[PDB]
Amino acid sequence: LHALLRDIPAPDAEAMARTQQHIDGLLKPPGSLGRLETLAVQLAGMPGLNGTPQVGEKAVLVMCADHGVWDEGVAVSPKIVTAIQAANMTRGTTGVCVLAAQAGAKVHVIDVGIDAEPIPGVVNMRVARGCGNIAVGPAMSRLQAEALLLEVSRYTCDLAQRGVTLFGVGELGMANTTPAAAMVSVFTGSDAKEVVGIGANLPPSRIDNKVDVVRRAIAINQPNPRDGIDVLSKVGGFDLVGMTGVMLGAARCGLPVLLDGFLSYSAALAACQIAPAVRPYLIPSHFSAEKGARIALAHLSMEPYLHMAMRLGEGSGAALAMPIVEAACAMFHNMGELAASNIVLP
Amino acid sequence: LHALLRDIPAPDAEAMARTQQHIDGLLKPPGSLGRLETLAVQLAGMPGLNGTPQVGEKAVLVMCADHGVWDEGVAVSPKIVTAIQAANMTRGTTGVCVLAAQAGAKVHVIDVGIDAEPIPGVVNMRVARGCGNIAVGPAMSRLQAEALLLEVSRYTCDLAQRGVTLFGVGELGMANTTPAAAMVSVFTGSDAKEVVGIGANLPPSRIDNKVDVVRRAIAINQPNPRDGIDVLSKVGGFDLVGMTGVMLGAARCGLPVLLDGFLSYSAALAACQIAPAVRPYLIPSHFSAEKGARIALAHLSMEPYLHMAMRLGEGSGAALAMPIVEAACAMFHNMGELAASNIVLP
Ligand SMILES: Cc1ccc2nc[nH]c2c1
Ligand SMILES: Cc1ccc2nc[nH]c2c1
Repeated sequence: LHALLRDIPAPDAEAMARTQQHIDGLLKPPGSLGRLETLAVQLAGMPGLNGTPQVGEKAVLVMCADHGVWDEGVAVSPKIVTAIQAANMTRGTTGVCVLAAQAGAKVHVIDVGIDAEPIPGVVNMRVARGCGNIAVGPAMSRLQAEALLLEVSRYTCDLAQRGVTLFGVGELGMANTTPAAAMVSVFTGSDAKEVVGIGANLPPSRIDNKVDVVRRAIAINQPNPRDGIDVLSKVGGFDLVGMTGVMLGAARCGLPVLLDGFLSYSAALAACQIAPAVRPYLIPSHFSAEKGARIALAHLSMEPYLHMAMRLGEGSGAALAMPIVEAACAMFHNMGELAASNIVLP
Repeated sequence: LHALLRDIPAPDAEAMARTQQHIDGLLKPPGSLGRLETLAVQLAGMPGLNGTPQVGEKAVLVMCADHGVWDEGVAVSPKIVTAIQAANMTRGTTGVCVLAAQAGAKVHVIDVGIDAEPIPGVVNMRVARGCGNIAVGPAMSRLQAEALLLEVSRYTCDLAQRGVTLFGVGELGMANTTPAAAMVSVFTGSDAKEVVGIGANLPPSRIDNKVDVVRRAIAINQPNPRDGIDVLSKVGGFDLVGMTGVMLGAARCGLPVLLDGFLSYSAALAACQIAPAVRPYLIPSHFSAEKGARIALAHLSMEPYLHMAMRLGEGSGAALAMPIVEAACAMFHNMGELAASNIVLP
């Protein structure tokens, strides 16, 4: 694991200099394509991309798991929805499935801790039948967290071998916005009330209780903010852990990952805390309608491309952003050159 | 023309009610897909769409023309760039071309007033060789404006006959951000300085002069804000006029149009002033990096989906947003249903 972390490659500045120059010569006023240019320069620096902005195959990894905290009444969705939806992920009827297909990406459903029988068709990396209720103790053990990080990481980089060049990350776990909020609060030093949202339509009345849960989780566990794994194991979740795993895996493989929503921002913070080297591989998608979103993105120093007021999860925002990445590539590769048109701009 | 305006159909509320209900039953917490849902409900109400959110063929109309105001030193790009780029539009090497292809849309280059010889391959609807310099008089005559509105309008709805269901609008005209700013200032009642931008990289020193030009244009012409055609003819342009034309055409045809940037917002204001019935057909794309953007969108009451810091024009932002529209459709049509999974949410 430390090995893994050790080997995360830094970006290729040489590739980035060549990209920039090229982009500057395209048929447009310099800098006119704004974020599209920056994006392209960012991809170019990703070692696994071969010195240029490009997109081969695409995949969205969906980490599924249940949470003990569901019993604290923080979620209106019935527990079994995790297991149900997970199965749906197999039939292509879910939102992430629909959007991935539209983007030509492949969805990978991973079971990291669903509280149900195993689902045929689902990748099994099950840690247990739901994680511990963070309200009265840790979600899991440190060893448990590390091992999953390792396993998901590997799975991730291995796909790289089969031609995947772009990952999208997502989750599925009833009541997951709770642990997500606790993480945010902890890494960010933000009070709970400031980052606790409605999740999957929690009624306004029920909020107060959700905030108390978060605070409790924290007081009880005393997670160390300077220790991302510590945080994850204590007030996180199997699914949060898996997401971070993808992030570490793609980074090690030198490839880009598209974040999703608030849950993903949560995992991102943890990943960045664990290995800052991860940062440059990360790519925001949309701006989640979850209350704690601005705080979280600020700490990440990220500005999403899309403003859709989405809050479904599953990696749906991720899938939605993929075309944007392809855009930047197309731009880089297919546009004509100023010089070639005898056009001179000051 | 008044006929045309007369016949713009109102949206279909019955279709919209059925869409909403359907969306509410999909495999997700209600309202979770946010703006994606709203978008879909909006399409459903468009008569030319056949009571459902759908996308057949796609086209981006690019209105090209030169401006007399270029001689006021408001633009660093050489005049001939309009003619050059227009020709490039024919070879598929431009930014809009690259992005449209990525979206599977077809680009239509229309010459409405380029100051050059005719370009083979370019649709000719040339009013003249550049419009009048708004700084010392009107850009054109009212009759000239009306006729073009008519002609572009028709061209537009006619494409509808060949299976086009989604339009994207764009322009090409060196120095066009000037007339665009004047329009904004006029419809919005905003002072010039507040809405005048750097355009295609105008140096910071040169700004002051750009603002004076705008003010002059206004003082001299005295365009009536309550009369969109009046405004267009006076301090607008052939290209601004054409854009508005597309808008009126698609609306009459009962179809959706994706806006582009600041120039497009300009034309939009004019269209809405001319026929409010147009509004509901309009669909924002991105949030232009041009200074006058927020003011303009506020008056339009629109919130772009994309934040890319783009400022190239050509309808590039429009093309970029097309997949989003397809997303909403896919969502509507391909997602599974809650009931079907025996899932009950409060
Ligand atoms: C090169 C160049 C300059 C200005 C432009 N405006 C739209 N496309 C452009 C291309
Ligand atoms: C039905 C349902 C409820 C919660 C969800 N979170 C992600 N997908 C979901 C689907």
